[PDB]
Amino acid sequence: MKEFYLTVEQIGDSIFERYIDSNGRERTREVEYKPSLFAHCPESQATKYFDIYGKPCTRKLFANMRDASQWIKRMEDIGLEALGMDDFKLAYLSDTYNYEIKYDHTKIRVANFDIEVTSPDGFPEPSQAKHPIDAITHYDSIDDRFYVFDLLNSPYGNVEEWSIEIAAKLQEQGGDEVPSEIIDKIIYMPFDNEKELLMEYLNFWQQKTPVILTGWNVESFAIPYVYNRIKNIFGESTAKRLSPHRKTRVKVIENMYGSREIITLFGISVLDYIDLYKKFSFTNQPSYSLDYISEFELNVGKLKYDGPISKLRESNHQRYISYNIIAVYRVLQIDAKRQFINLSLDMGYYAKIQIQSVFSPIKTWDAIIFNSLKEQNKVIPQGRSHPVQPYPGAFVKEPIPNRYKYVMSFDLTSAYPSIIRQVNISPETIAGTFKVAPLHDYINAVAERPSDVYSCSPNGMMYYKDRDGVVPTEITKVFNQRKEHKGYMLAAQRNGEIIKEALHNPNLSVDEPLDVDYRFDFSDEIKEKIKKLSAKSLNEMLFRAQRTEVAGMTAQINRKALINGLAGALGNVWFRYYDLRNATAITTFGQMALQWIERKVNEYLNEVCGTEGEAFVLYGDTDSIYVSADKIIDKVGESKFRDTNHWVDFLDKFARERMEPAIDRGFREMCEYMNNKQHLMFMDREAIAGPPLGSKGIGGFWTGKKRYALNVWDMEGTRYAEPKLKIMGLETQKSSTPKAVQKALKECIRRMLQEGEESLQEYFKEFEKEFRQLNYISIASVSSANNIAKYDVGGFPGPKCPFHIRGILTYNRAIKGNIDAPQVVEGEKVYVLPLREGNPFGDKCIAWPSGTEITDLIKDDVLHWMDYTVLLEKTFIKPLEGFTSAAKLDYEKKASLFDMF
DNA sequence: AAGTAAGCAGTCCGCG
DNA sequence: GCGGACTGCTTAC
Ligand SMILES: Nc1nc2c(ncn2[C@H]2C[C@H](O)[C@@H](COP(=O)(O)OP(=O)(O)OP(=O)(O)O)O2)c(=O)[nH]1
Ligand SMILES: [Ca+2]
Ligand SMILES: [Ca+2]
Ligand SMILES: [Ca+2]
Ligand SMILES: [Ca+2]
Ligand SMILES: [Ca+2]
Repeated sequence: MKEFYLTVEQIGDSIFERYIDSNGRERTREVEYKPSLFAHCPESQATKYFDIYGKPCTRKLFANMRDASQWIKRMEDIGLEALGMDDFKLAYLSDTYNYEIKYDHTKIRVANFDIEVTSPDGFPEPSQAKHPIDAITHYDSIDDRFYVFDLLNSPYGNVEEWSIEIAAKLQEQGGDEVPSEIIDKIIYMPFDNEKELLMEYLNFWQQKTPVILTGWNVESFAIPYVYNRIKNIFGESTAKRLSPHRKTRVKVIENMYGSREIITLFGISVLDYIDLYKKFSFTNQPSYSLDYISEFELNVGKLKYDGPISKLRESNHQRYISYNIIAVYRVLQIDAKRQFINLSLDMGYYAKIQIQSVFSPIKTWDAIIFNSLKEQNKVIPQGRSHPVQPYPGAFVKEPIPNRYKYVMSFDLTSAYPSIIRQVNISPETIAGTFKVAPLHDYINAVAERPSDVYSCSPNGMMYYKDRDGVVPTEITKVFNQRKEHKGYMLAAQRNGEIIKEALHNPNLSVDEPLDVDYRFDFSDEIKEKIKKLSAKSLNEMLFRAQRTEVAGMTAQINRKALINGLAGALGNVWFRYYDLRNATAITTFGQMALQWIERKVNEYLNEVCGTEGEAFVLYGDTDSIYVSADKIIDKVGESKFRDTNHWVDFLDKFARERMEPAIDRGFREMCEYMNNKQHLMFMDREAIAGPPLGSKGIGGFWTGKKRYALNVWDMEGTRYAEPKLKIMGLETQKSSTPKAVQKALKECIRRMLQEGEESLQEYFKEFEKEFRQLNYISIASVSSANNIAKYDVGGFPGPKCPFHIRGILTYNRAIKGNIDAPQVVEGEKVYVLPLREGNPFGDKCIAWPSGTEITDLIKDDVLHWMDYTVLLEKTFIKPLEGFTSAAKLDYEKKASLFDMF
């Protein structure tokens, strides 16, 4: 097999590499890598190396990496560009793997671990590590085993061994319900003392040294805790055995609020699953406890135990250990679904970076572009410092607030990356500038044509047309991968809808789910067998389809994020190819494109309706348009349609056969106007939206920019079994809005769009009457809590103190004295509730850590003093008033003449 | 980490 | 009470 790296490090003048050799074995080597860098040289000097602008360079081979780094410094002293890849490990990887890496994940040791630390005096700080580690569960992907290290004797209590027999039993048998499918995979090791446990853990670690190291909060908790505990007991040399090269750095993570310590383990790639989830999931959660996320992702119930965690080991060691094991398994289950480790490996190996570098789009693109240029013997420019400067972004149309009955939406496929490719925007393709007219003059095609030679953006920039830049070349490659996975995702989605339909008529039989590939549209034969399946088999198939869709979603949306990150990186001062001329060329072209096409669509539709000056485009944001289809439906007449699906078909056909070709003609003209390299503006239909045929539903409404709701029947070619709401920006979509309130607001919107005013009024009346019964957590607001200290003045709110910060201070006074009450963590999220006048907490609100029940000593008082009136007005009535006034609808029945009977 | 546009909650204080 | 200037937070792209 082809060799591939596992990890790479620079340690002084050596590269330390762990890799998989041609026989599939893991090896480690130390290489005295001699790096090269480059200087510009005279034209007369024959060379094969040129910079991205075609200027000749001479290669400088250094005796070692320190000599190279020192040369960079002196070149700065002289004031001359030191060219080439200054991150020597990236150059090493490029030299050593000069081919597209094919990796075999089965050979990569992925370790998932979690530790337990009993602490009677509050949160056990990892920098101090003053308490024994009393449990470690460490799952190894190569062994497929959960290794459990269990401390039986501690100053905080001596306990009996954990029983695998009890662990397996149902909770109704007094057991722990450790999943039957992992029971046989547990290797249990009890220990008489902590020193023995830790020495054995280190020997185990030496034998089975993680390449990828993950778990939940491992970077901020488990890793530094383990490192520091071993350090305290045994000394530094022993703690450094966590690194395969015995090298560690105590690194600081800091922005503007504070600072925390992480331990860099050289020769390991730490991918903390909480950080993976935050970067790759495209959710924003009210809480990031593993309990919370596991429930959301897997629909598993929280791990329930009596009493505080600080007393769980002594009261119920059995459950304490079982929950440690289950916690490790839950992360594996989340990854089986989301496939973020697979994603990281794919992207890391593609770019030829340390795998942990996938968290940095800048590093990722730097490596991609370097490898691409190196292929042509081209030499990358030196990174420079730039002052941060603001620059313009997208255009967003101001909508008229209203209901909108029939709506069709369109938007550009991968807008910013397509603009880069179309215009040929790249550091080395800049050809010059032209005299810019106001943007509206381009939008209306009255400005002079910018260039008869070069490809232009309306910001004044011109680009070469003879050859693609490296940015367009490399962005195209990742775009094509994105396109492939999105195809699989959408096929799985369509397949899901087929199954949902068949579930209306399940057969009474005993049968099996079909063995199919959900990434491909079901054939006619498959569809026929589906119509004969039992509900049990159909539900299992639906589960499998939806898992396939999620896998496709992960693969596609993160590749989209990477390519959109390249467009953004051009406006990031840390990027090697930072250039506000290019960043603004993209965004300004985007503004033109949207407004140009708005004009064209209006012109087209006014022509097919025989009107003049009518605005068919009601809204647009960045690269999208929303077209009112009322007049199209009305031209045939509502009564001519058999059912909802009939007019949906008709609008789909109209969009595809009339609108899209007209859109395409408009964009081809724009391409010629800007003299662009290649027409790549592909604005395809997104949504077909409207009320159910014959109903009083309003179909949709806008309240303002980035705030709307549509009742959708078809989304990018997926025809839903049941209509689905597309809601953007409204409170139903915000993590800050109480859970029960999102739900209730969503139902109000459903009723408005699908059923109408009377239905809305009926629901509102019920919600208002019943809502006081809702669980306090379900009606609490949520906020991030930054800068708690700044606004704290002797335990009381300082000037300008934000409402949620006020609530935290209230909480802090109420739990003062307690070492054991949960502390609010700076930068984490809190639940927030308003408090009625004259409450014993002495302020108008209280906040506590999100994802948790408020501590028992104050819980009863919070419940008693919760201000339900304020909560309802602020989170429910105020937003609902906004939705209904925009939609010209009343949520409460107004008096009428009929009342007099 | 370090793409911009833009919405709403809340504080502070003016607005005769 | 609403509105602007402002901070804070959170979305839509
Ligand atoms: N830097 C950055 N830019 C973004 C992000 N989301 C959207 N944009 C910019 C770049 C996009 O091309 C543009 C249009 O946004 P869309 O959400 O419609 O995405 P795009 O058109 O790229 O992909 P699509 O094919 O519509 O799924 O807005 C983001 O998360 N980061
Ligand atoms: Ca735990
Ligand atoms: Ca788009
Ligand atoms: Ca599309
Ligand atoms: Ca059937
Ligand atoms: Ca869009």
